[PDB]
Amino acid sequence: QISVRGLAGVENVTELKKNFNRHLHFTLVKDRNVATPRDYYFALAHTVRDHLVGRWIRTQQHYYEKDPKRIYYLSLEFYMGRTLQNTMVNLALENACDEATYQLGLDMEELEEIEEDAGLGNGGLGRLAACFLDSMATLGLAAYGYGIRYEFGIFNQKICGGWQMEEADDWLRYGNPWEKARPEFTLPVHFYGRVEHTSQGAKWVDTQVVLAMPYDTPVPGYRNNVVNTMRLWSAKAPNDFNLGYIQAVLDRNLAENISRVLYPNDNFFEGKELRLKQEYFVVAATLQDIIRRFKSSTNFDAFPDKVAIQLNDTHPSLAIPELMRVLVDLERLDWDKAWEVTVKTCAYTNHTVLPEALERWPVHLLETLLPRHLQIIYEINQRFLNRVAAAFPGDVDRLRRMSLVEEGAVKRINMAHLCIAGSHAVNGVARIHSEILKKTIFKDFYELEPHKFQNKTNGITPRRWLVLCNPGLAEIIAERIGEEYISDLDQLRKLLSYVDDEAFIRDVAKVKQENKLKFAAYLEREYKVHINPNSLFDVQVKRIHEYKRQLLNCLHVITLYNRIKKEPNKFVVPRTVMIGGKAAPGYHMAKMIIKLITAIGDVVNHDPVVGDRLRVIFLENYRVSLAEKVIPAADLSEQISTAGTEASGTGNMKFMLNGALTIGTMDGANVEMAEEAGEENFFIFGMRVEDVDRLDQRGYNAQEYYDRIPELRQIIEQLSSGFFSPKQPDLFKDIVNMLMHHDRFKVFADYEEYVKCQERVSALYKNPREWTRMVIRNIATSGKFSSDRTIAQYAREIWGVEPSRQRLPA
Amino acid sequence: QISVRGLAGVENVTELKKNFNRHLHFTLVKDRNVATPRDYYFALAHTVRDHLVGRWIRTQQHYYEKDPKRIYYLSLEFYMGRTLQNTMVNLALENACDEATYQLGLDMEELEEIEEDAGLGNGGLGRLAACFLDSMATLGLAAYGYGIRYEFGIFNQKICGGWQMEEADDWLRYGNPWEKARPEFTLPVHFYGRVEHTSQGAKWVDTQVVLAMPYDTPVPGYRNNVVNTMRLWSAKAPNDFNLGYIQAVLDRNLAENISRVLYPNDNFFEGKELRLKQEYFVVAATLQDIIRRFKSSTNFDAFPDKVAIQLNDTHPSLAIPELMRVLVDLERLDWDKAWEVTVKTCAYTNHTVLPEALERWPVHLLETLLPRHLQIIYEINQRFLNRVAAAFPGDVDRLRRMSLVEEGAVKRINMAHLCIAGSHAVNGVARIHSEILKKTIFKDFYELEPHKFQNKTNGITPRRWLVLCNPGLAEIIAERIGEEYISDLDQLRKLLSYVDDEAFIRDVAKVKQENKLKFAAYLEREYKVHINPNSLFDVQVKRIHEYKRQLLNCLHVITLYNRIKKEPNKFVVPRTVMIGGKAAPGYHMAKMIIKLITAIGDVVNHDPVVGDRLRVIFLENYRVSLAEKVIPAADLSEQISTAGTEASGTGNMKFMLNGALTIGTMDGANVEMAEEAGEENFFIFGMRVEDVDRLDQRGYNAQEYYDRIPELRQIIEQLSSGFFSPKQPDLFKDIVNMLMHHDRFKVFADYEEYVKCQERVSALYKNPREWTRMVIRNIATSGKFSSDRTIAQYAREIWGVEPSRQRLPA
Ligand SMILES: OC[C@H]1O[C@@H](NC(=S)N/N=C/c2ccc(Cl)cc2)[C@H](O)[C@@H](O)[C@@H]1O
Ligand SMILES: OC[C@H]1O[C@@H](NC(=S)N/N=C/c2ccc(Cl)cc2)[C@H](O)[C@@H](O)[C@@H]1O
Ligand SMILES: OC[C@H]1O[C@@H](NC(=S)N/N=C/c2ccc(Cl)cc2)[C@H](O)[C@@H](O)[C@@H]1O
Ligand SMILES: OC[C@H]1O[C@@H](NC(=S)N/N=C/c2ccc(Cl)cc2)[C@H](O)[C@@H](O)[C@@H]1O
Repeated sequence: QISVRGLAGVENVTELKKNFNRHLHFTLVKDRNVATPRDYYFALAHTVRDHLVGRWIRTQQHYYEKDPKRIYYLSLEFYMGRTLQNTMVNLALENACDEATYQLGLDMEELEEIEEDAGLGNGGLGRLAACFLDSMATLGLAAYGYGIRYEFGIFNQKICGGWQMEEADDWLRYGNPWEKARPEFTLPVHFYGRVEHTSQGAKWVDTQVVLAMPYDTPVPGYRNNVVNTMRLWSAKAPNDFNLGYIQAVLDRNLAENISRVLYPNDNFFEGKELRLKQEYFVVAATLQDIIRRFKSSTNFDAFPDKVAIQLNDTHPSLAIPELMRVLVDLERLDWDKAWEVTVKTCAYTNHTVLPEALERWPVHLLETLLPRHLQIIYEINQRFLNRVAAAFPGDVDRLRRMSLVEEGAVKRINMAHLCIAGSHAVNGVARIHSEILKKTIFKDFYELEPHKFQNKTNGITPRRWLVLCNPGLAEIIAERIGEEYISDLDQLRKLLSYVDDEAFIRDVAKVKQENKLKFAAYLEREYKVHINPNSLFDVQVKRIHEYKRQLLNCLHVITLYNRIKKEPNKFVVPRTVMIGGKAAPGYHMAKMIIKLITAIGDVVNHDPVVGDRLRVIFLENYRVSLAEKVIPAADLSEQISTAGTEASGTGNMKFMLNGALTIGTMDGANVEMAEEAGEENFFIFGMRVEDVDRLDQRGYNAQEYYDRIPELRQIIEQLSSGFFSPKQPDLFKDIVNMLMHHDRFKVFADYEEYVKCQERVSALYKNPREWTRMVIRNIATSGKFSSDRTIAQYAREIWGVEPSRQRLPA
Repeated sequence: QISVRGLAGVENVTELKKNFNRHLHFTLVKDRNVATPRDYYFALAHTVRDHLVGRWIRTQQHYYEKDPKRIYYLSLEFYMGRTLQNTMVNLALENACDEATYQLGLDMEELEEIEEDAGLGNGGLGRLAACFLDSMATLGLAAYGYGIRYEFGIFNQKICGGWQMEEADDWLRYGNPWEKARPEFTLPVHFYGRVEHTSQGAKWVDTQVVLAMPYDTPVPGYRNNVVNTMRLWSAKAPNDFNLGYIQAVLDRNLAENISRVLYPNDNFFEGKELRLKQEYFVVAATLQDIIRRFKSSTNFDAFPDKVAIQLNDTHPSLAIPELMRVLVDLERLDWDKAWEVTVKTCAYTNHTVLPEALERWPVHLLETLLPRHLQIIYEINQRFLNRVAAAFPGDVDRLRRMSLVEEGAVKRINMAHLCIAGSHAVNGVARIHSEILKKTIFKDFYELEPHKFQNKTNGITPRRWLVLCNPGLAEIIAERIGEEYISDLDQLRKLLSYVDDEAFIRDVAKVKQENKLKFAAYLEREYKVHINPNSLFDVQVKRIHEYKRQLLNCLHVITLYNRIKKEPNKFVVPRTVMIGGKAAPGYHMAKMIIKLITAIGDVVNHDPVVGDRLRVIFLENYRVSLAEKVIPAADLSEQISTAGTEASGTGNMKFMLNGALTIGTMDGANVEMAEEAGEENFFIFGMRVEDVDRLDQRGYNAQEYYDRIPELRQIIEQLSSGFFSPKQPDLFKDIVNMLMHHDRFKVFADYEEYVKCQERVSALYKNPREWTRMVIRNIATSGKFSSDRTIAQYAREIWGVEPSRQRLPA
């Protein structure tokens, strides 16, 4: 149908059809008489995956032959989503498969909905890893993603009586066609035990052993015939484990629990032993794999020339002492040489400045679980602090501030300090975030080693986040400027010369309308909820956190409702306000926020005076597959975190690429987005980081705002009195109390400017032509936020490798 | 190479080769450069399994169209062994695959050794189910095997310091190419809860739900294009199970533990809750499947016309009250009609008379786990006992003897009594066993309902147990009488006319010699143990039990050793005595017996005076795959259970078919074997059942034998004094004490006759021509012991269906 989806040749369509029938028969053991839609999906998945194998084998053979420097991206999260469409897009098979299935009497889009998301992540950090893998393959880098194959990913969110309920994400139930188990590359991982000191160095003994079994998943580059590997480890008990008899076999579950479930607590670091085990498990297994591949090329001087390890946050920080352990204890290198190798090999990416999210592991945990690693960490600390003492003589408080060991009630290890000490590069994920790192939380480290600190502004892959999810927009762009922009997003700048083009303006607006209609239909079919597709689609989708200020959005919604109720016969621009996202199961306040949103909806959506002028919908089970649907349908992107709290954001970039305007604070990547598009083409409001700091010095008093803003007072009165919860009058007392007395994120302080700015949004939306022209200016300047740019910067500035857009032979 | 292994056509060999390469590439994601022998096995397995799919789909479609009476064989055990060679044999693909792999530069026999046994059984009962499935497919019956997919089968046995060690049989580690998961046919199974009585009958409520997910495995008939299904259930937690958050997900293991491991305790009934859960799980899931298939044909009068359920022992006895529950509570049939249907549907096979093996479930267990079933069982009992009271008025002790409920310290349900009451047919597994059932343990039931009691003498499949494991013997037989005997084993009688044939005598003896050399080589390669291939191969392989009297064999071995030591320069027929088998992990005495055997070996095998005249080897990890190796190599089969204790035996039949002579008691099927071959061609010894009974009435005094047999006294003195355990003098005190004071199985009573009979064996072996002639007479009369005969008898006499040797179209 559309050009960017590839050719549907006679030979290819015929071959796809026969291989589809072959798989249905030989692979699924079905015939068309009893086959379900799910059987058809799997037949298609097997048909498509066949096209990956040759490229996958020869890419990996190519790396073995050419022996380039290898990039190892270590993460506890890879938020991949669905794989079928992405594979088709990257192999130019989409139209061919669409045709082939059509001729078989099947709707491919229907088959695509059957695939489970690989939800092996929580939000931004996990999704970033996924975009990064796509870009590394597209840029021809010898890159490997290493993580854990969780049996259960991020929970499925159900909403019951307005409350979030969690259920297990049993994503492997029907089997995963995109993985290949590699039980032959199974590796032992050690836990517990004790350290023996001998004549010939330290020895870690009496350990318990858990096996790490790898599963390989392909990562196809965009039409370059490159297929990289994401290798995920699964925990397996050894066969003599616990070996009355029956119990010993049943107890195998204990060892295998390591890879059972993804921790969903993105709000609050929990020092849970199982989480620590997960972190070491991925690190220990991965490093053996790295070293094996390096030896299959004695001399570890060349190790940093052939290996880069990127630590995605501090979660895999144990790579640093583990590498030291292997180099010193097993390979018998001297400390100083091992340390030089380690530092040159490792680099660390920070993803937050919120103190409660920082990993600070109790010493007693590390003492029991990883006794040798604790000793190594102590030695790292001593030698590091001796360097600090020499650079800043007599500065005793600096020494305690910079220590990897935190003294207190329980002694803790600061994993962020460990990462900085043992990495040659430390980066933040947006310019303002990287600056905040140097100025505040890691200031001491920056002063000691300024050369270590870099910025790498986040990006998103334009394959998933434009071509895949918004083919209509991709096509109207390709009609004017060609297809090259898909792997060179800066080319979107050429669209600036079409800002006055009447045909293009009409097409951009039409694509959005089509997307909105498609999404309005989805909501009715799958959730039986009805919306007005002519209203402004006002969306805030992201994990529920106080810092992200879904509550500020709630306050605006209630403001609009109250203004309508006051002047019912006055015209207002119709809005559909959509808020979605999961709360960490133990995050009470975030769970209360979800309940608030639904409670507002219950009042607003059933008020006859309101009509279809205002609708508030909670988007259930927000996940990658839902993002791919809602983002193309959005008109307004809510990016309203308190300045200095959102390290980057990536959702923001997805909305910008897909033709929504942004209302946001000058926080994270919003700053750079406004800079690229021009501040005139952005709806900026609220305190800057400097204003937040000023307010903190003075002391934040929420009562002041309550006293001076009558509309805000009304809302707080309504919440308190039980207007939004008639049968449980005091339901939202926790929310009110927090807002009034202990709001870390200054919701009230940005309220007036927010509401004012929202009025300017409604004003522009009344003028469809000018709304769309500003949209074109956003899309046209979204190029910088391609993860291809981000990865090219990591490659050149951190990893010391050059990207390549060159095809491998097919 | 050999004719019975099929044609190796040019077209087939070429096609097998290309499909092998296709699977290696697309399925295994490897190329020849990095492929391991295991990769090659899997490529071959996938290549062969492709040939099953068409036949499998059309067999099952055929049953749906023709709607024959369906046979459901319910067992907690299916001891399948390896599947690759069996599939090739039944599809006539063996020579073609041999050629195809040869041309690829691979040894197929080497690839075959890589396959794990499906060890989903303990011994005879489990293996019988497997032979039965093969015969039902070969005889064209619409048959389904239903059981549990254990994650861990029978433990792998390691011998360490002479002691049995158990390790987990992780048979699914590399994946199972012979199964197809069917998550679409997943069914709920209920546990716990309580019974509510309403106006409209009883209701079972507040249950916990465990999901049953089926996995289908093909059962190919012998060259008839029939492929039946063995459906095995796996336990899955529902997604809202236990749904702080992390624990709830981890607790899913509790529900899924149901299908985790096979109970190995074949010696002693353990009333463990997990085992009860397993038994109900298979029954509940299976019956829903049966009823679904029956409805997809309101009127349950026709149920017994379209359904037969065979209960393999009492393990699935809960099928009786479960069927009643469904018919009465869910379908709303009256009790009397439901009961008529149930009785006509169910049949029960008994496999033992040993009281400690009989399932007697504590009422308190059933009360908690299955409250509705207990109520149904009580009602069954009341109505049954009313029938007994009417037939035998005033006989009050009969009433308590026949009750399904046993009174005592803890009230128990006798599952065997439940099975007899609710089945239209009850059978033993050999003529003497079935007679013992009518005369002793079920005498009361026989008097009430004599028509219910039948015999179905056990059999073995001549496909696995001749063609597959002994191709050399199969071929020399086919050379004279054709190939028809393979599915009509009675044709082996034609070999009687070759008993004086000099060419045939020479060939039979040559095949045995070749088998012995092959096995002597296997022992050196895989276990580094050396044997004399010219010695008599004296083998006893079977689970270790006191009733099977491995101890009596031990006494003979020591007798031979002592006789050699007394007269060293006297000629004795050389023997390699091989004993193998697993002991249930909690069976102390059986574990002591294994240690005794190894301890004897340690003394005998290192005595220079003995030389190579006597060797004692413990065969480690006896299992189906090992049986296939050792049985063709055997000269003498030890079948020496105390008369009246071995219900049938099937190992005995395997040895008879493969050219070994039998030394045995008149127990189980040995009686019928001797009857078929002629007592002159069998080495029969020891007490008959009647002699055992006489001895019991008098009182068994082992001291009498010790006092009157000097050679026996010497052995007991040696055991006591520490001759076989120099550093632990009292090691075997338990064994001696048992033999002397509490031997239920009268080892001493058969000692003299046993030793005497063994002398006659050695005498015959000195005359190779006469040894072989007697062998021919055994093989020639082994026809009755084909499971084809057994299954045809079940079909006609119990199930009411006619077998068919007719091909389905290819
Ligand atoms: O889904 C059922 C099972 O499939 C298996 N896959 C096998 S046998 N081949 N895959 C080949 C392959 C080819 C191409 C690609 Cl792009 C990925 C895998 C998986 O190893 C196993 O984990 C899974 O449960
Ligand atoms: O850089 C990518 C994105 O990273 C995010 N960080 C996230 S998702 N941390 N999760 C941490 C976490 C901690 C513990 C657990 Cl158990 C789970 C998740 C930033 O908030 C966002 O601004 C940025 O764009
Ligand atoms: O081995 C990896 C996985 O394979 C899967 N098999 C699939 S996708 N097709 N099988 C088709 C098939 C065809 C013929 C026959 Cl005779 C048996 C199965 C199994 O369902 C799964 O349990 C297992 O782990
Ligand atoms: O008829 C086939 C064979 O059946 C055998 N019975 C067996 S293996 N019972 N296992 C029982 C059992 C009980 C509990 C558990 Cl957890 C495991 C096994 C007979 O002993 C044998 O004579 C006969 O030939």
